[PDB]
Amino acid sequence: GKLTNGALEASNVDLSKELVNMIVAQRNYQSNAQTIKTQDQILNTLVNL
Amino acid sequence: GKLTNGALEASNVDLSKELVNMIVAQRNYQSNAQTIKTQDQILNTLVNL
Repeated sequence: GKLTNGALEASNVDLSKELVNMIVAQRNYQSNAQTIKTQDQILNTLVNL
Repeated sequence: GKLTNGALEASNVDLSKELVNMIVAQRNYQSNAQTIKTQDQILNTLVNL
């Protein structure tokens, strides 16, 4: 492509998309943590027998 | 072209057209300001979710 003098190419990250993806990633992370918690409790109740 | 002595070539700006163009540019600038305000209030919704 051609070079444009006197100008700079800014970044291409969209902040709204990033925030929404952060929300979704937080939700997935919390779900996985809940799975870990469930397995830990299962091991605990198996041990307490 | 010919040169005329004892005279000066004045400016070629028309004040009425300049004032009307200033009015139009003012309105365009304010419209862009409203666009900026819209984007500002948009990111606010996400930042406060």
